[PDB]
Amino acid sequence: MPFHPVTAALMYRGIYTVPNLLSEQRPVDIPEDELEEIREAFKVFDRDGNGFISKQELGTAMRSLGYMPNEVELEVIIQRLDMDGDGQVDFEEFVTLLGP
Ligand SMILES: [Ca+2]
Ligand SMILES: [Ca+2]
Repeated sequence: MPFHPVTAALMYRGIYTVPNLLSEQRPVDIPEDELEEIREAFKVFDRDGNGFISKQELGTAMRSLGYMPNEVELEVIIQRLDMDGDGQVDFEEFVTLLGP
């Protein structure tokens, strides 16, 4: 058997090589090529690079898009992502809300 993950569970003998090309054929799913964009974005704004983004740091991210938040606003925006309550936002928390 090939080390290749997932090959074909069906197909007894009398069959070309097509499994389900009459239903969907080509699969629909954005390649991780888009995921790497998630990091480089908010991750670079992390001046400490500790892997977490604080309020003062996140305040530099929003302004970049064209939304400059005040010292009073960047506080309520960070609590929207920070569900665990660590003062900073973790990759995962932001990676899920970035997708379906
Ligand atoms: Ca930081
Ligand atoms: Ca958090």
